[PDB]
Amino acid sequence: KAEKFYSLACYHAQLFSKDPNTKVAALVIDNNNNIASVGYNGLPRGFEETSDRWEKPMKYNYVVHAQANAIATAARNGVRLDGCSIITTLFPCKECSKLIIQSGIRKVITSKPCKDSSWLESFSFSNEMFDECGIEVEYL
Amino acid sequence: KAEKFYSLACYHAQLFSKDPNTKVAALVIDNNNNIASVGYNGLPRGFEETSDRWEKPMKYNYVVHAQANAIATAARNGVRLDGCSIITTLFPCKECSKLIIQSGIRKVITSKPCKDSSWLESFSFSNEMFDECGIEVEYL
Amino acid sequence: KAEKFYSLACYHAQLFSKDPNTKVAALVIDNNNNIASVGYNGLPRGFEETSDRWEKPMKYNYVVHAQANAIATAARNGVRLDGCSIITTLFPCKECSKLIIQSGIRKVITSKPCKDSSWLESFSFSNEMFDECGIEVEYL
Amino acid sequence: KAEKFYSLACYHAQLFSKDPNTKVAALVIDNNNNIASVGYNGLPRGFEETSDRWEKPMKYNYVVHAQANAIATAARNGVRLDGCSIITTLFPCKECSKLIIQSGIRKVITSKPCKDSSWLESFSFSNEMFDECGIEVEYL
Amino acid sequence: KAEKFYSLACYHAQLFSKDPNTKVAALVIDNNNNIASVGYNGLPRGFEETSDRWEKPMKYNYVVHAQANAIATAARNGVRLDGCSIITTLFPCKECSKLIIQSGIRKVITSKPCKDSSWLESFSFSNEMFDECGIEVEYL
Amino acid sequence: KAEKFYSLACYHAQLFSKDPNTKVAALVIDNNNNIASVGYNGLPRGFEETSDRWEKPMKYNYVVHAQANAIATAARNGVRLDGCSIITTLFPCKECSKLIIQSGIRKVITSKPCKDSSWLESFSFSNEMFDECGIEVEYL
Ligand SMILES: Cc1cn([C@H]2C[C@H](O)[C@@H](COP(=O)(O)OP(=O)(O)OP(=O)(O)O)O2)c(=O)[nH]c1=O
Ligand SMILES: Cc1cn([C@H]2C[C@H](O)[C@@H](COP(=O)(O)OP(=O)(O)OP(=O)(O)O)O2)c(=O)[nH]c1=O
Ligand SMILES: Cc1cn([C@H]2C[C@H](O)[C@@H](COP(=O)(O)OP(=O)(O)OP(=O)(O)O)O2)c(=O)[nH]c1=O
Ligand SMILES: Cc1cn([C@H]2C[C@H](O)[C@@H](COP(=O)(O)OP(=O)(O)OP(=O)(O)O)O2)c(=O)[nH]c1=O
Ligand SMILES: Cc1cn([C@H]2C[C@H](O)[C@@H](COP(=O)(O)OP(=O)(O)OP(=O)(O)O)O2)c(=O)[nH]c1=O
Ligand SMILES: Cc1cn([C@H]2C[C@H](O)[C@@H](COP(=O)(O)OP(=O)(O)OP(=O)(O)O)O2)c(=O)[nH]c1=O
Ligand SMILES: Cc1cn([C@H]2C[C@H](O)[C@@H](COP(=O)(O)O)O2)c(=O)[nH]c1=O
Ligand SMILES: Cc1cn([C@H]2C[C@H](O)[C@@H](COP(=O)(O)O)O2)c(=O)[nH]c1=O
Ligand SMILES: Cc1cn([C@H]2C[C@H](O)[C@@H](COP(=O)(O)O)O2)c(=O)[nH]c1=O
Ligand SMILES: Cc1cn([C@H]2C[C@H](O)[C@@H](COP(=O)(O)O)O2)c(=O)[nH]c1=O
Ligand SMILES: Cc1cn([C@H]2C[C@H](O)[C@@H](COP(=O)(O)O)O2)c(=O)[nH]c1=O
Ligand SMILES: Cc1cn([C@H]2C[C@H](O)[C@@H](COP(=O)(O)O)O2)c(=O)[nH]c1=O
Ligand SMILES: [Mg+2]
Ligand SMILES: [Mg+2]
Ligand SMILES: [Mg+2]
Ligand SMILES: [Mg+2]
Ligand SMILES: [Mg+2]
Ligand SMILES: [Mg+2]
Ligand SMILES: [Zn+2]
Ligand SMILES: [Zn+2]
Ligand SMILES: [Zn+2]
Ligand SMILES: [Zn+2]
Ligand SMILES: [Zn+2]
Ligand SMILES: [Zn+2]
Repeated sequence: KAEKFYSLACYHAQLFSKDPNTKVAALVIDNNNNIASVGYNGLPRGFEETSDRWEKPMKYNYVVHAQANAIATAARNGVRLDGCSIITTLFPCKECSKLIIQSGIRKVITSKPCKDSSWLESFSFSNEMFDECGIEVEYL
Repeated sequence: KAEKFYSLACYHAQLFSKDPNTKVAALVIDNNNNIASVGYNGLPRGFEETSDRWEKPMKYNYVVHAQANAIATAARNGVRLDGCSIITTLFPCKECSKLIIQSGIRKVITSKPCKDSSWLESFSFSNEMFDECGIEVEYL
Repeated sequence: KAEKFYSLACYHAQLFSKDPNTKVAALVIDNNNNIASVGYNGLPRGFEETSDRWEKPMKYNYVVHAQANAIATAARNGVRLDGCSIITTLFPCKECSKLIIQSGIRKVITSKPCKDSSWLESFSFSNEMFDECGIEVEYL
Repeated sequence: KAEKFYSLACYHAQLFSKDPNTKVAALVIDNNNNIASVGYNGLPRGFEETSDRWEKPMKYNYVVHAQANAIATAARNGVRLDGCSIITTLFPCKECSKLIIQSGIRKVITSKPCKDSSWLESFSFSNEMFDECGIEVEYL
Repeated sequence: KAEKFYSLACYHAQLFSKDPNTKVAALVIDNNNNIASVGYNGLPRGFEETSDRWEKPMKYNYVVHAQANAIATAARNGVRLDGCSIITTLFPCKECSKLIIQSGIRKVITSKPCKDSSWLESFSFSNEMFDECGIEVEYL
Repeated sequence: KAEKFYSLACYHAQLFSKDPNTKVAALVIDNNNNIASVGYNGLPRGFEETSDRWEKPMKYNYVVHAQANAIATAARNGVRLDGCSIITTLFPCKECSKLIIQSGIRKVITSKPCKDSSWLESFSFSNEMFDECGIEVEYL
């Protein structure tokens, strides 16, 4: 079932993300296997999504990461994430890892990141916080 | 009443924030003047808060901004932030401004930032997004 | 966006439904485009899903329709469906149409059923109730 | 207390059900003895309740069973039924038994059905599913 | 329908209230005619209900009014009473009228009190607050 | 942390209570240290707060105690108080103690009342109910 939700997350990113280079999605799943929240990378709701705003490097001033978006969207909708799992198409960055912990998510399910030395430091900080704060990491 | 909640936010930061240099808090207030969520700057819940982890520059690897924390805490608790106002002791950074929009908060109430040219760019991006996405900014 | 959610519904049915002949799913979507509930056709939760129980005609004694399941699952989870839309891979039967009305769903989005005279009566009753009770039907 | 709620269910059916032959009601009660949801047999909300539509056999095209209605009404209102008990004036049919399981109700309290051979098969299927899926049946 | 709910309230009081002299109940009904909360007069939950504690005048040290109980029970269960109506077997006392206003209830439905000069002052204060604060009073 | 919330309660009363003699506030805090509800002593919402209505003895006809207000406000907002703690600037009166029990609050945190023989009876009844019903009292 974890793999089926991961497959759905991949499809979500392909269908909904407007990023022209890299589409990312995350599903927050509760203990009854209900989809509590969905995030995908994008610009803020209602912000005019011009071609110029989605080019690099300009898009980084406006874009929201998928996992951050899943959490912020749950706050908007008033959906409780404490105890849930997050199934994401990309292992979280350092800042999203903090928000994952703060939202009460207890488990991250994703694929193993490709070896990239520029991300080793960030990856190490995320896993240090996850290990200490009780967040399980499961790689498909 | 906005000023009374801002006063309470200042007291919240002084009482609860462990940052040795700068304490920050934010109250998310609904349309019935109920406190929907509180954030303050800090390390993730349960992360060992050693002296070394709170020193600069190391603390930036672990710290969560107050306004981000208010939103992530609402997602943990399942509290609906759509339509609420956020009363904060510090005008939000560019990334927290994105999360504020995504959480459905409609209004930011704070004090006017001091002139700081290193923050002009960030301040301009936050206000560009707020203006376009319908977030009112009110300075006390 | 309606077509993207319909595509996801089709994928949901293919991934999760255990019916060996016909897989059905339905997504209940709220006015902020959040997935409030998912249903797919299946046997009751925890009921032993033997090969014999999934054969015809025996499976009809135990199977739950996808749209009924979406509504019953929302009641289990305490998710409010009033005002939502249901995007389904199959136009609802007469009994599911009643439950759709009772759950407060205001709109059915699906594909146009193929001409089948054995279902004309049922289809006519569903649309009579939908028309009178204020449920919009939209065909992709 | 179970008998007092059953008495109230009987009164609910007599007061609210428009069926001219048989009035049915069900109360879904949580573990704090709060009434989470009420169902009674009837036509869909807002459907014109003409004399012709309530005659037999025409009414079966439009009527909703009380226990199904209790569950669909909870989905409309966003009331969590997981772990609740359902106190009903009539033992559930095969289809309502499926929905009871799917809604997370853990216990059915009613009176013992009168001997009726035409319902033996249905009664046997309901109890087979209840026994296997963990639903307790208590007869007053 | 208001009269049918009032009839149910009377039955609730007769079935559940342990007061040996006067049994009182109140139903808080939302705009979809769902029973949001029930109160009846009684001693606090789990307090040993001895014969001595239910005698007069001792019982007044421990008893909770039905309408107060309906509101406190909703707070325990987390049920939103804003905009609801309260259907009560007895017109509220001065203190319960305050709590009714504070809970967001917008309408009181009951029977007309019998002429009792010892209650004229209290009745006048309740209606002064109701009139000014926007609470409609409807007598059956 | 209990003392920090008590300090905030004192500030809440000073900022928001309009009583010219004695300002009272109470914070209901959940097990994640989120502020579930706030009460302070005052007149009903929207009632014209004239100088005459706030004088003694007239104000007692209209005023609501802080702890009662915290509970009634939670019912208005639909916030679950079961299992929470109430941190109050004043030990509850006999009637508020009943409502505290009925709302599911499990713990009262306040300062020790000053010796006042006119309140001994009331204080004794509150503590008798708290002891029997499982409410812990903690004095700072
Ligand atoms: C609906 C939805 C949006 N989001 C995020 C993605 C984007 O950053 C932002 C808005 O999504 P968009 O798909 O951009 O939607 P929009 O409301 O901006 O409308 P439009 O199609 O006209 O652009 O919110 C989620 O993370 N989860 C959701 O379920
Ligand atoms: C309780 C609470 C915490 N937070 C944030 C602040 C911190 O970053 C984090 C945890 O707060 P801390 O005060 O650090 O609490 P803790 O659970 O880590 O316990 P301890 O006192 O032993 O350290 O969550 C909020 O933003 N709002 C809240 O209401
Ligand atoms: C999780 C889930 C289940 N259902 C329905 C489908 C089935 O009829 C029933 C249970 O789904 P199943 O996929 O059968 O899951 P299960 O809990 O029975 O476990 P197992 O995999 O061991 O069989 O609930 C939904 O409609 N929506 C949902 O989101
Ligand atoms: C209010 C309510 C309705 N129902 C069901 C019964 C019916 O099938 C349907 C609507 O109930 P009805 O009593 O028919 O109410 P209505 O909204 O159709 O209005 P009218 O009196 O003009 O007919 O919903 C419940 O199961 N539980 C409830 O609490
Ligand atoms: C269940 C319930 C209780 N109450 C009130 C009535 C009483 O004052 C108090 C508890 O109700 P009681 O009927 O006394 O129940 P209890 O939990 O004390 O158990 P026992 O039967 O052993 O005495 O809560 C409501 O107002 N509404 C409700 O829905
Ligand atoms: C907002 C709020 C009010 N209350 C109580 C205090 C008062 O008795 C009542 C209303 O509070 P007031 O501060 O009087 O507010 P109001 O809505 O009457 O507006 P105004 O300032 O014009 O008078 O509700 C709480 O207990 N908690 C809360 O969080
Ligand atoms: C690194 C990272 C990027 N993203 C988003 C930001 C951008 O929209 C996109 C990456 O764009 P890029 O591949 O052109 O650099 O993916 C996430 O959602 N999460 C992450 O962890
Ligand atoms: C800039 C900024 C900092 N903070 C936090 C991060 C740090 O804990 C602290 C600033 O530390 P510093 O003053 O030593 O740089 O304030 C916020 O919460 N929000 C903000 O917008
Ligand atoms: C007709 C219908 C069937 N179904 C389910 C029941 C069965 O599991 C399956 C149909 O099986 P069949 O194609 O072998 O008859 O689809 C629905 O979920 N909704 C419907 O409206
Ligand atoms: C068999 C059954 C019927 N009903 C309803 C449907 C009809 O409105 C009524 C039975 O009508 P009848 O007695 O004329 O056949 O009771 C239920 O609510 N639940 C059941 O389990
Ligand atoms: C006056 C009043 C009494 N009651 C309760 C308190 C007692 O249990 C009972 C009255 O008892 P009595 O008739 O012996 O005086 O009714 C309410 O619930 N609401 C009210 O408004
Ligand atoms: C005794 C008591 C008073 N109060 C309020 C009622 C009045 O507004 C105020 C007391 O006014 P006083 O000090 O002039 O008598 O405090 C509470 O909120 N809780 C209590 O337990
Ligand atoms: Mg957009
Ligand atoms: Mg900490
Ligand atoms: Mg199964
Ligand atoms: Mg009707
Ligand atoms: Mg009792
Ligand atoms: Mg006022
Ligand atoms: Zn990230
Ligand atoms: Zn920030
Ligand atoms: Zn169907
Ligand atoms: Zn049935
Ligand atoms: Zn009263
Ligand atoms: Zn009091």
